[PDB]
Amino acid sequence: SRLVVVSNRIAPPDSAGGLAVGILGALKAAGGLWFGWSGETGNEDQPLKKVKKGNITWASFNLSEQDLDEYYNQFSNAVLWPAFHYRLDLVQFQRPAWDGYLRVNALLADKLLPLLQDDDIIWIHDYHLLPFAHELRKRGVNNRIGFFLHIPFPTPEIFNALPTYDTLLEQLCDYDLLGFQTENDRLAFLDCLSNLTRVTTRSAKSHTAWGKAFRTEVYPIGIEPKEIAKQAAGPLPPKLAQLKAELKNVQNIFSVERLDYSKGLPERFLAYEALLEKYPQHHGKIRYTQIAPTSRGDVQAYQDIRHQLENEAGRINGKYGQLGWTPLYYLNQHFDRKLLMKIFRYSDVGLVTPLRDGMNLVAKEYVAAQDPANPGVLVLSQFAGAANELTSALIVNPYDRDEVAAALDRALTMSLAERISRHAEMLDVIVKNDINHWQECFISDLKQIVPR
Amino acid sequence: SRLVVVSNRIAPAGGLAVGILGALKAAGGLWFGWSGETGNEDQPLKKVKKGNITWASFNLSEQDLDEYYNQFSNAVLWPAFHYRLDLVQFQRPAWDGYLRVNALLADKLLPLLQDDDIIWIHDYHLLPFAHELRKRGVNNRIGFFLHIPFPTPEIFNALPTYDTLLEQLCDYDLLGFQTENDRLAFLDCLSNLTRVTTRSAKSHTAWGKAFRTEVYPIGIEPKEIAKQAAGPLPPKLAQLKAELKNVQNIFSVERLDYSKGLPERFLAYEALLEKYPQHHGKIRYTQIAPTSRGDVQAYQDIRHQLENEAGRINGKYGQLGWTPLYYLNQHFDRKLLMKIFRYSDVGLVTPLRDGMNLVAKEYVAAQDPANPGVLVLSQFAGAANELTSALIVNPYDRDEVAAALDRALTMSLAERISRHAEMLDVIVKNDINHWQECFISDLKQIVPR
Amino acid sequence: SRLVVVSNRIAPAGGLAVGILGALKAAGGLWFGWSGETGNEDQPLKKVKKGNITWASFNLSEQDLDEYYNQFSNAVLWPAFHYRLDLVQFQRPAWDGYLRVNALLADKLLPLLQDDDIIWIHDYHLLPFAHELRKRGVNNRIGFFLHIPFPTPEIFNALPTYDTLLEQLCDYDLLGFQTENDRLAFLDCLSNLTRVTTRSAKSHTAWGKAFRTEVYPIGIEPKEIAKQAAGPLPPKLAQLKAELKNVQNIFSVERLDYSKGLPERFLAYEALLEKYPQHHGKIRYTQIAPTSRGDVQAYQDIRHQLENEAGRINGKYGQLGWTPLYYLNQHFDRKLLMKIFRYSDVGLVTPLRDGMNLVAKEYVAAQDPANPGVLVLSQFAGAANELTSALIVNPYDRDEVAAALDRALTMSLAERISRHAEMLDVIVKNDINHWQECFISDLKQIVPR
Amino acid sequence: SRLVVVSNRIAPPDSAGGLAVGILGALKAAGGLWFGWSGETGNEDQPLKKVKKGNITWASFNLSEQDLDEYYNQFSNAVLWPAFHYRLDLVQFQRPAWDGYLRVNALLADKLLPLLQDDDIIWIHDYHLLPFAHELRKRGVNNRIGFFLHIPFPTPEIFNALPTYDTLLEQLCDYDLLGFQTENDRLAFLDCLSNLTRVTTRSAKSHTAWGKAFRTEVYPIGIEPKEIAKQAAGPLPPKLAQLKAELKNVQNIFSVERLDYSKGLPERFLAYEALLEKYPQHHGKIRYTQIAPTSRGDVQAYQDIRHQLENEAGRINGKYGQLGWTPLYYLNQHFDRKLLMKIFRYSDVGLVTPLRDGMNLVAKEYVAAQDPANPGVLVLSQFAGAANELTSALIVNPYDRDEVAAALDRALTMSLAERISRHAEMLDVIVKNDINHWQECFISDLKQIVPR
Ligand SMILES: O=c1ccn([C@@H]2O[C@H](COP(=O)(O)OP(=O)(O)O[C@H]3O[C@H](CO)[C@@H](O)[C@H](O)[C@H]3O)[C@@H](O)[C@H]2O)c(=O)[nH]1
Ligand SMILES: O=c1ccn([C@@H]2O[C@H](COP(=O)(O)OP(=O)(O)O[C@H]3O[C@H](CO)[C@@H](O)[C@H](O)[C@H]3O)[C@@H](O)[C@H]2O)c(=O)[nH]1
Repeated sequence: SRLVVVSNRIAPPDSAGGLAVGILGALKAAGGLWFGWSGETGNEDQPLKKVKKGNITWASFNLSEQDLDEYYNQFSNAVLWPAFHYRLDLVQFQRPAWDGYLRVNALLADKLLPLLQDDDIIWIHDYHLLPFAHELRKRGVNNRIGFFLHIPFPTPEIFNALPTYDTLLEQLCDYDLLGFQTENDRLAFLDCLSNLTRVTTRSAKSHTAWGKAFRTEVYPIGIEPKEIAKQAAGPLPPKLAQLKAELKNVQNIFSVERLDYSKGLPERFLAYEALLEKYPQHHGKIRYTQIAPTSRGDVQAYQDIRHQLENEAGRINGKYGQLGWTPLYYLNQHFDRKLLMKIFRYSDVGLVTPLRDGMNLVAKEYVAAQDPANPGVLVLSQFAGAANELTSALIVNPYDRDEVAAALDRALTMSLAERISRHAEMLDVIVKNDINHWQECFISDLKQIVPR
Repeated sequence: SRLVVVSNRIAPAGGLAVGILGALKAAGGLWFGWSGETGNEDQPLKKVKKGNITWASFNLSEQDLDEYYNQFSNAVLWPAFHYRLDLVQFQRPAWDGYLRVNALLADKLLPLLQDDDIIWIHDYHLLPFAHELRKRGVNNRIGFFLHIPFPTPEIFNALPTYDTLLEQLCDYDLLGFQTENDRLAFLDCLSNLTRVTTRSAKSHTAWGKAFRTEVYPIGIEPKEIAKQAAGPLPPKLAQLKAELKNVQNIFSVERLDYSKGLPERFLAYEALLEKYPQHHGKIRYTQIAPTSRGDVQAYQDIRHQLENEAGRINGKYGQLGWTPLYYLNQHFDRKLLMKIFRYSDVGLVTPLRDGMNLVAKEYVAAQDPANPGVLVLSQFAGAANELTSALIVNPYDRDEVAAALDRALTMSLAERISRHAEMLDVIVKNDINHWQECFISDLKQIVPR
Repeated sequence: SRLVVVSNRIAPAGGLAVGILGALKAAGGLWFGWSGETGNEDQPLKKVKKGNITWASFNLSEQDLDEYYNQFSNAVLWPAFHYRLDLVQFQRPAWDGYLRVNALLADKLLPLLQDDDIIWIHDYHLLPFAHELRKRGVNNRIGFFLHIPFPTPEIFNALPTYDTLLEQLCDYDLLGFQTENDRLAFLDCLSNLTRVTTRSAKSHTAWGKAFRTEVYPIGIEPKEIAKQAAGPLPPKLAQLKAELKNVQNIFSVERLDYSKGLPERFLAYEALLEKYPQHHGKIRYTQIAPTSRGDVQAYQDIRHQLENEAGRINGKYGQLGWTPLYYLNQHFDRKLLMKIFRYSDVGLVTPLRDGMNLVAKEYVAAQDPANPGVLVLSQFAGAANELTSALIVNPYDRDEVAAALDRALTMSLAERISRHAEMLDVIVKNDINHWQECFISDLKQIVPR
Repeated sequence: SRLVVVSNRIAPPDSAGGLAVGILGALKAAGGLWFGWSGETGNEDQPLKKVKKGNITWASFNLSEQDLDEYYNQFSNAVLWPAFHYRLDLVQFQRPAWDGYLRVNALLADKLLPLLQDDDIIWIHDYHLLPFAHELRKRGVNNRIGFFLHIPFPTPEIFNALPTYDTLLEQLCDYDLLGFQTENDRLAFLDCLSNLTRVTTRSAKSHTAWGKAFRTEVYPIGIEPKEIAKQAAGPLPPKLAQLKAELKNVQNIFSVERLDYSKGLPERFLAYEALLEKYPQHHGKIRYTQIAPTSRGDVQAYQDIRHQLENEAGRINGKYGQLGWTPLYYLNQHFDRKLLMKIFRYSDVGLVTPLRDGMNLVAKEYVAAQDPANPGVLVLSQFAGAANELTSALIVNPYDRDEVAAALDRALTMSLAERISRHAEMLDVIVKNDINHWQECFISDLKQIVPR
């Protein structure tokens, strides 16, 4: 019956993101509890902050500065994030970080225990909480527990470099259900596990390792098509309505993401440079806007990527700019999601070219936001999880800047008929694998496990 | 009475060049000067004749270039004279090459010289030139003009070879500077080393060598600036004149070098954006700066920093439909730049140190006197001694620069008119023609040794 | 039954070269290979003959060099194959040039080929070489040996041209790798693209093309290493042998490249100094690393960082009479390096990724078996599959590396002996002679198409 | 009668530096009070911390983090220090910094007032307290107040770039007595004042500006020769005694200072490089040791110079180093002054080549520390204040690295007879202008002013 969801952050009643709509859909159906970090530092030793509306309860706690630094800044974001995105060169393994990561998981488990009921189903989200099922088991919780990894799971040759990889695998197997964005992530997890210990598998997705039974499954996260199309078709704020009108004979190429090195933003700028260099006929007639709010700015590698991006914006505009034409608009700013939907609708090209992305919701949002009668074009990296389902996109390899540039040109000149075709085929896939479908499949699978 | 001018680079228009040509057109004579590469190391000089002027040019070796021009002149003299001892990179092989090429240049000029010539030498690459001429017996009236600042003793005396440089400069009969403070700095430097006697106004003796000093602040040709500024824009440029009906333009153009204080400028615009949010969406700062002298130690670390700062500032303050800062690392025709000046509401000229800065004067000569923009000018620019009606600022105080910018953007037509008319009267009175004529007339008056 | 070897750079000694020479001395034949500059772009190949071996070399254009060797091979293939996709810099002009030069090289070799030849191609610059040979009708047995790692699909498939590279590699009759995991990675890459059939042990079909794969971990010549190591030091070098009676020496030598994890190494020594203060004044870490391939994008940003880190670490932990870290950016003779190995108490070989790493094997072959040092070896070095008795570490865990270092410095003679004797037996059994003979014998067994 | 001294830091009874011995000499003679910052951040609102031994009292206060940042880190060390050392390119003028600088001076004056007596003579030290006389006057203190500037005072063309230069001059004239290290500093101050306002001068050193009367004077700070020679002749700690013996056929070149950009440390390393390059006969037979403890490490320009120095040490040793010979020993470490005296005595060459230095006590310490019967050689920059009196040093221009290298070679090979001559002439100058002489002259001059 009751659903408990915990994740690193939680969204209480009063700007609803992609994951939030999914969690809330699940919680609204079952009723239950959403538990996680308040996003605040300091004053940890105040009671849990609780809200209750109808059937759902929201609960949060603060974290100390040390715990945040070792758990979130260091281990999560400077070890697991770079490794799981195939950047060994960036991980900063240190023992205190690893100890902090275990400490906060144990802390969270301790806070959570009194709030649990015997029949609860428990859903844990993301790489911050890899050890969490294990911490629950050692505290006597026998409940069904599922995990969803929102990011890629790396192959053995990368995963096995983590000094702590073996402990991570052992603890992952304390979940009854492990969910991944793509088939390759699930396979990679099983591949790392099989390299470490004997695994017994039945029908691809049911396993035993060290005598522990667990299932695996793929649930590619999605969007709410009806909500996005509503938001997207709504009027722009007055100042932005004015701008849309002023851009009548300007084609807009648009990108938005957190400012992360996984997103390949410099490589993208270089591709835009390549478009400007080799297709001069677009000069003065196109614009590329990149919205990239700072993310995890306490972490050196994130400051580094931001500085690199600032330089490239200045260099490209410095070289291809004219007195009355700025080629590249770079905004280190966060935009409301409801507004982004409107901006996607008026953008001729959506450019989503990450080097590695668990899924990438921006790509699904962009084509849901389109006017089906006059849709823009998605240019999508083959390394985004989304590329598995959005095969009608212009799929590209961001390591070949000339290919990305060619695809940008192709997108800018595509006929109405072909834009519609490609759009309708993508939209059909994302309407058939909804965010509702995504949470319903996960919860249905979780309810099926016979608890220990 | 022939005039022989020599200067670094030549021209078979510009600003200094109109002054040299004007001086040559009056007297008749010869312009003698260098031209980069090599094209041909061991070749006869280029003797090309118009009517009164005879034009002669010559090459160089890549070894001479590096020690002479790329090293001593531009890695010791230029940074030191602009108050940056931290940027001097003295090596004796380069001092030696500096003297070598001066002596070479002197060797090629000697044959082309006539007894009754008056001779006029330009700028810091040729501080030693009159000494090398004296060593060859030439007794002619020779004058020097220094285009950059002359530093105070506490800076100049750090130069390992300051005392030679000082002995050599006193072989000129006349030494011209852009400001009184440059003239005084030189005299103070010379006074710290040796006894100098001033028996009458601006007339000196040191080590028994007689010489004069004087101030000739280089000027502009106001008519031609106004003519060029007034002309029709290229089509694509008149597409953003009435597109920015409600957007005011702050404008700067210069060479990339450490003396111009470009990052400091970006910081000042940031401070304007930060503390005066009224202006968002309604102003723009455009900076043009073509790369220069990235050959030795490459000041090009400043290009990189400007790229970063444009990206940073735009990323913070920009909007989907508004880019606060336009940074262009591109070459623009002089003619077009004159038109941009005219259509820009604010001229931002804030070097950290500048001999004169002709851009400040061009900006106000290019203005429509009926509806002129405002000049914001650094007090460390030599032009600030005369352009007293400019908004004068200390670039080390970015908030003062921002407040000036705010003041310039809100200034009434009446005040914009009287400030501009005031500056303009000054530039018309001391034009490039007046400048050259004053220097020549003074040089002519000297009795040769 | 002739052997034709081709490899990048040649030699009219080393390690691979003794293997190629040994294989050529047995069969007789020809070594065919490149040599940098140009010296002469359009010149006949260099046909120099000993007795059984005939040696042929040729030049190249600076455009071919940059796209072929400086770009695709070393800016795409090398970083990708060492698990650094973030360092790949793919441009199609360089892919094209990569194919161009392979085809050129194939054109010059064709005439020098004989019907009954066996052919042996070395390393990643020539992945396409057997395809270009097939296009010219040569049906000979051709084998390939890859000296560097072959990456897993998740890395390899990122290469814009991975599928061509895969089709081309299957034109070799035999493909040799340094480890089982490289062999498996290749097969997994090929399996992701197309159906491959393995009807019998290590024998495959793909697109109807038959080929074999196998593991030949490159080895050393143990006798000559021991001989060179045992010889008398140059005087000045035997001045610090018994000056450091009470000071133990940790020693590493390699090329500067990102795969070697040099800054990570310095960090590990710091962690040793930080957490084991017993060792202060009593140990030293010496790193030799000559600069390499600073031509394109210049990994030389690592030189700079090592300079910084040596200065930082010594500045923190040094004393008036003790320098913890000796970093030398200098070339040392092979002979001398063998002697340094022998007199060093700890051999530190901790690359982030390495095909094999011959230094690990040299270090233990050079040891006095009566009083040998300890090898600390990265698990990411191909040599770690065989040198199981080494102290095996994860360089991503600097404290584990430090603890290994501490363990190596305190290790009893008895344990130092059995670990070394164990590693040494392995290197003697699989020596450079065994390696070449195994590859040749397998290549000979194939029935030509 | 009673002397009050205030300075940014104070030295209570229980390692006595150069300035401290001078202050304490003065205080011991008059009796009185030494007042200043404790060096501690936080908990400002605890009572003044007071000690009393015989006739002297020591008093200190803590400063808040904000006050420290704006007063000490920002205005003092990132504006006044770079400007007064001719580095306009490094000053970081911002209004809040300037306001903080005034605030802390006012704060110090407020703390100090109740502790004053009508007949006190008051001695203020250094650029942190330029406004301090002024703050005292506005609080009704008529006492004789003297100031000593320990660093250079820059010419008008540099001074006048400080946005706040005019206020600084006005406030300086509230002192009855202003003391400088050299005649050029005093002249430079008067030059800046004369450029701003009409100054009336009698007999060079007695002035009026804005109707305010004040005197100027030069007091070049010095050393305690008898104490230094005692310390220097004492036995080395056992481990260092061992090292001295092991270096019998090695010539030592030695330098020590705070790691400051005023000291020209990179330029010095470059000169050592030049010695190694052009005089190879010293290879394996000399060593250069540079001790350079971090100073003001919170300030970006100080982190920058430290990083530059680390790189150059690694590069030089990387290039000229041998398996059993390290050319350059760099220690980012602070050494006790009593020990340094011993190290100076066993060093063949003292290398003191700052780009700009008010005086530089290390240079005077080095020759006081020498065995007069076998003295080492001082190589001294012409830009140290000390060069005015130590004319028998090998005087050099650090902007000419080949000249410094030549002087190093000359020093390394100098005959006993010439070493003795040069040493004895320097020692005579520093024994005749003692630290005792320095404080006695200052106090004698201060007692002479007729208080307002
Ligand atoms: O200014 C901004 C920037 C982004 N977004 C929204 O933020 C979300 C970004 O999600 P996504 O594009 O998926 O990227 P990620 O931030 O990286 O989040 C991680 O989690 C998502 C959920 O599983 C996966 O799709 C990703 O691959 C995973 O890296 C989208 O809904 C955006 O519309 C905003 O609302 N405002
Ligand atoms: O590890 C160290 C480093 C230095 N010192 C001592 O610190 C003092 C340094 O004083 P100085 O050589 O004069 O340099 P500064 O630190 O710069 O101090 C400033 O104040 C001194 C007193 O007026 C003037 O000589 C300087 O020119 C001025 O810049 C000397 O007594 C050194 O022996 C130590 O005891 N241990």
